[PDB]
Amino acid sequence: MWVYRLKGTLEALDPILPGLFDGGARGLWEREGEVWAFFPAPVDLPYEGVWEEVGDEDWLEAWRRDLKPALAPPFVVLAPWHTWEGAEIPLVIEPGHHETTRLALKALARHLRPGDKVLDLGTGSGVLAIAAEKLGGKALGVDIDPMVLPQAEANAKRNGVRPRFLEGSLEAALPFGPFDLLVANLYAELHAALAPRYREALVPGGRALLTGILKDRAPLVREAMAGAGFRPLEEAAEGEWVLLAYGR
Repeated sequence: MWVYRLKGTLEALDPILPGLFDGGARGLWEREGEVWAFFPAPVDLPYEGVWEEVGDEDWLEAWRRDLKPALAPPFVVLAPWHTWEGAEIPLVIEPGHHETTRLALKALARHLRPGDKVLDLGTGSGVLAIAAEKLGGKALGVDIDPMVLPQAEANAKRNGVRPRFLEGSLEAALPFGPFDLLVANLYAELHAALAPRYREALVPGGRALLTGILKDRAPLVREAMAGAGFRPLEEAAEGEWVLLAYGR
């Protein structure tokens, strides 16, 4: 579809709106002092607006404009352009809406202590490693996908903290270990396979917070972790997603 952009408020352009509709406009939006009228294709209009085809990028920007702060106690996840007046700890992330990210942040605050060394396995946006530093931890975030690291570093800088970010997996992290706590938002089957190595990555008495786990697959993880010698410490879920916390 195409957009016909006109300068002015809906209130100001009220007189020509019927014209846009008769002209075939299917949508109208007031966007920062402009009125955007949406059509299947450009048509001849005397209002002196400007035509432009709508693309995926336009959709992205619109969606982004509609985003609002997302609570995830004790934190609040904010877009870089968001302002926040509350008491919760700000986590500014470039567009935290996932159930698993919420479960992990909440569990992190409980199991993490100031001065703990943290491994955030599959760091992605880097949100968990960042929150770890905000809580007073010293974190290393790793991901097998290099593409995400630049954005992770950018997010970190925006939050005024600096965790270490690195390409790779668990093996790539060991040199910087052992760690006091490992947080991993992956999936049931992967956690199960890594159970033995999670134990090796943590100091005695260390913690493992696992999420990205679907309820009907929870048993797989309880079984692999017990088998690896971990004791269960906490369970929480949101929707069909669960987080399992263990002690080593």
